[PDB]
Amino acid sequence: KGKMAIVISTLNNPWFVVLAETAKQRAEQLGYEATIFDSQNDTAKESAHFDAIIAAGYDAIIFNPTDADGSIANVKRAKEAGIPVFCVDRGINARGLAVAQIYSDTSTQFPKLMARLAVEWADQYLRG
Amino acid sequence: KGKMAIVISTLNNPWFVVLAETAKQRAEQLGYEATIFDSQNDTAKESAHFDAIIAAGYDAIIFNPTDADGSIANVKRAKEAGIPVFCVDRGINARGLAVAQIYSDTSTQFPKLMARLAVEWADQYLR
Repeated sequence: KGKMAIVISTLNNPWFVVLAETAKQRAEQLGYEATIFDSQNDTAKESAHFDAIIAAGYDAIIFNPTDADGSIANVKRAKEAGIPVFCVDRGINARGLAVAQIYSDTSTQFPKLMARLAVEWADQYLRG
Repeated sequence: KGKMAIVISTLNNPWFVVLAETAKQRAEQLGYEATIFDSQNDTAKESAHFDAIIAAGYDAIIFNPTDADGSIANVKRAKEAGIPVFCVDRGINARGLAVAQIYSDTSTQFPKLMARLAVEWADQYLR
């Protein structure tokens, strides 16, 4: 129980709509309240969103960043407020391979959690 | 059911031993057969592991890479063979902070599964 903030870089691109909407739905299925914050590819809007999320005292943040400067600053602010952040994105490697990524500074000491998540992801993929 | 390959960069460090053991246990709990391949910090052995995994027809790969550049080529070969890869690792970011990473060649077009996993990570962290 608690509330999770879903911060998405945009909602005019389908990949991000699916990401934001599915994350909200899964949080609600697990017993959380969840709200989507749309940064609209704007640094100031993303920063304003973190202002409200920190003020509201959300329990966790699912964060799709708009860049690699103001966004890491916003993550730092959430950490100082004691709010864990789990970042989600997709990118293209130097050789062209596209990869979808989840990362977080919270769980580096928890190999059991990371192993279970990776296997559960593979399981959901294979069974569908 | 199915069969997953667990490719670990080394079995000479506790974090990686626990990672590999837990991945094998979780795969079995979820109804899969699982096999561990120890790369022993050797890109040649990692590549040879992917050689045998592709030939054996594994259904999924849980991948802890030895290197950043050379190991991405193994993710390509698996994708070329139609085997989905789910990578788990830890790195040091540009600000010098340790970061835990889970990533895949899947969910780059329809990220429903990755979205759910990110929320489950947060939930398990909170509980």
